[PDB]
Amino acid sequence: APFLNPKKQKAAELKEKIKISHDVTLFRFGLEHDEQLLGLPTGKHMLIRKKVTEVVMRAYTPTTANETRGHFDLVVKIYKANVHPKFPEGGKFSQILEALEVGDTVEVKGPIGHFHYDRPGHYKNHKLESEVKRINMIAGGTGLTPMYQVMKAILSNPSDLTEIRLLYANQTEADILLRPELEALAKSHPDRVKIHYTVDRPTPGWKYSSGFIDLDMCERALFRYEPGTISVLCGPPPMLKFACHPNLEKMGFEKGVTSIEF
Ligand SMILES: Cc1cc2nc3c(=O)[nH]c(=O)nc-3n(C[C@H](O)[C@H](O)[C@H](O)COP(=O)(O)OP(=O)(O)OC[C@H]3O[C@@H](n4cnc5c(N)ncnc54)[C@H](O)[C@@H]3O)c2cc1C
Repeated sequence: APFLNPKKQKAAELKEKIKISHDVTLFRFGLEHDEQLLGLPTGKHMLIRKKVTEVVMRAYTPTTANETRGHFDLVVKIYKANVHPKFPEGGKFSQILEALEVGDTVEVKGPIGHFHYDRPGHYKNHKLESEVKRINMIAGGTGLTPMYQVMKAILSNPSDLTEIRLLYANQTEADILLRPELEALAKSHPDRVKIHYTVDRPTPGWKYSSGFIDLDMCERALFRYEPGTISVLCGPPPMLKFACHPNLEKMGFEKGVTSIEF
């Protein structure tokens, strides 16, 4: 019996809270028992909530999935107060999570989502089903973890030959999430995945792209459309609508059919 039940809010207890960097924390939440299946299909996420002094809820794709029993890990960017001048109050739920102590609980509802990569080289999107050979992934900031979950499900499977191209955009090089992990995946599956990065404001020793995602960047980093090739996207709404879809549409993709948003 899996932990996730889409009809229920299920309590999960914080087991470990481990700093990845000054503003990125890994939260390790226990399931009902240490051998329990999470029950999160590839392509889906969860809603995590807590009642504080007001019920606050946000979507998260854990960096672990069904392969890890008894717990799930969340990698969370903490949007701290009095750091950014445009956002002096910071992020509501990421600070709630950061303030948690081991032993505190959150409520979890899931699985959530319309896209399901259900078996090697195959997916379901709402009511539509199809074989797939190549997947483009475009992520911005925290939009990375839905991509990371799919990349691991494909690359760690000894019977899946699906190829991947990731294009990951962030404001600064310091904002890139899971960079060592992404680099280690590209290093350990060199003929199956490529990863390309862009930052708004780069430093002199930067070996990748600068500025917003454009047609040239999409053509360098991603596959063009052919039957069997899809593009999946997760990031800030303006980035997707204005920088991604127009350029994928020029590369032969179709919004909602071959270009799918998480
Ligand atoms: C499918 C899915 C999966 C996700 N997975 C993850 C994941 O694994 N990890 C993760 O960290 N997030 C993930 N997110 C994002 C998550 O849902 C939240 O939006 C995020 O945690 C921020 O919420 P918040 O309550 O802290 O910020 P809010 O209070 O909702 O603030 C709104 C926005 O203000 C901006 N902002 C506020 N303060 C600052 C600041 N100090 N500096 C810069 N910008 C600021 C941010 O862009 C923020 O998103 C995912 C989202 C989706 C839809």
